Amino acid sequence: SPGIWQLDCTHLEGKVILVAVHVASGYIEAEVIPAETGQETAYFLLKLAGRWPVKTVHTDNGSNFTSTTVKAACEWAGIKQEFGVIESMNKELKKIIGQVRDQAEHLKTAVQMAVFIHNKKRGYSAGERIVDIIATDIQ
Amino acid sequence: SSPGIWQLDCTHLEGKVILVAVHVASGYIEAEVIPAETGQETAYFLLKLAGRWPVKTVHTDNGSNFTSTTVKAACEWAGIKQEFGVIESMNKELKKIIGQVRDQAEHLKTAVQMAVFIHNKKRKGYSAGERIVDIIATDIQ
Ligand SMILES: Cc1nc2cc(-c3ccccc3)nn2c(-c2cc(F)c3c(c2C)CCCO3)c1[C@H](OC(C)(C)C)C(=O)O
Ligand SMILES: Cc1nc2cc(-c3ccccc3)nn2c(-c2cc(F)c3c(c2C)CCCO3)c1[C@H](OC(C)(C)C)C(=O)O
Repeated sequence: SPGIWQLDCTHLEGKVILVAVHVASGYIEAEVIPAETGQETAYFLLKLAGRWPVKTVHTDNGSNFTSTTVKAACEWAGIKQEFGVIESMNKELKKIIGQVRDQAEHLKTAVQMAVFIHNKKRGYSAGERIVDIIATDIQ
Repeated sequence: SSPGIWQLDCTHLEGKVILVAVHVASGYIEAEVIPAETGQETAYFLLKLAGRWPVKTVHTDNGSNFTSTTVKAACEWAGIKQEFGVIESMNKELKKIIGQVRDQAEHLKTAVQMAVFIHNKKRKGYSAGERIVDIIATDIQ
């Protein structure tokens, strides 16, 4: 479905990366966060929901995802949460980060470079698929 | 007019800087509260924007944070064309929504993200969020 996203956290260089994947397209949004907290997760979801049509979010049962702050943000945004593709995206994003890591001072820059590379990679790219999927659902 | 052209600007609110990006053809907005009006903050914002949407051209004023070599270098890496000098009212509308929802959040960054959500979902046939994907899908063909 065009409104389904998978979310998870991944670790790199003793830092936390919050990753969102649009399941149907492979399009990703990622951010380096100071810690895996409900406040960081809620803020990320609120940004994501204002940018794309977010209908359902699939996560695991980690405390940052089951947090009442997150539940309340989803209730405000009209998002359905479901607990218990993102497994491989973690590896691919980590591969691209490793490839460009020495081109940036900060890990957050390397992460945003990796998101750009991933989403533009073409014969459609993930960035083209997501808008094609969503535009057809609007008819 | 084109699906890859964005207008960027800085606004101030409560002693903080808000960087606002408007997709000119749709009225779609992306905004973030930044700790300081610097080339580094502006470059980082553009890098995130360019990885999320097709960004071909960025129109800004001649502010030092936009004329910065860090921003010029980030645009060069991303293949973005920079151009300097109704979207003047976008800062006013965003500030209007921010003011309406301000007491519903502790942090200004939250109120800004609530305002972006409200603005992009607003129908009064199509919303800005629908128009951006429709304009970009049309040009993909
Ligand atoms: C700290 C820092 N200083 C500087 C300085 C100059 C720079 C480069 C050429 C001429 C003049 C200045 N660029 N530049 C960058 C910079 C900015 C980008 F947008 C970017 C890239 C990088 C390396 C790589 C390609 C993708 O885009 C940074 C990065 O940090 C932030 C993103 C700012 C938080 C960093 O992590 O190194
Ligand atoms: C600090 C803070 N604490 C809390 C606590 C609870 C909360 C709400 C209901 C039950 C249990 C806890 N929510 N909540 C929020 C919160 C989170 C949202 F995603 C959000 C909204 C807000 C108010 C409003 C509607 C839009 O979505 C925040 C906000 O801060 C961050 C975004 C986290 C950085 C804030 O600035 O107030």
